Amino acid sequence: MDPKISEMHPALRLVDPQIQLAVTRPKVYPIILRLGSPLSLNMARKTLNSLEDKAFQLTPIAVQMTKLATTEELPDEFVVVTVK
Amino acid sequence: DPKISEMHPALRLVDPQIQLAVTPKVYPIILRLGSPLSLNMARKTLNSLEDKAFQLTPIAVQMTKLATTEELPDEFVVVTVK
Repeated sequence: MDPKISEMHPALRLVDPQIQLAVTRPKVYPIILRLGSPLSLNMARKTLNSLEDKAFQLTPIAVQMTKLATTEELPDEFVVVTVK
Repeated sequence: DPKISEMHPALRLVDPQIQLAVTPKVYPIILRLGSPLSLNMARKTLNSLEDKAFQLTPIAVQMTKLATTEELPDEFVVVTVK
């Protein structure tokens, strides 16, 4: 039990709404992280569709995150991903 | 370098019922878990003047360790946990 949402342990962060979780049920949810550890995101694509010479390219994506000031900033529905 | 089947953390494909929406392109997720991750759906079930309550419901999502690169989709995101 933490004194406020901007100061939780581990930190609570909203992920930039440019990245959300899609669930087929497809509905899109904001992601709240509980950051028990860092994580990273890479976009990947198979560039050659070829059994004998298969190639993938990856690009790291910087994930902007927001600290919340009050529980008014928590949406009505969202997912929580708890790391570590 | 090792085959898909030799890497730690293992590459896990997440149930494609759960994908990452990026801006609305949606992407299958590959997880590499140095540490455990959990996923909960949250719903505010109460908002009075006094207090808020959120119901959290675990999603135990199906994952598969990949053994061949052929199991990899044409496009996907990789989420690596430290």
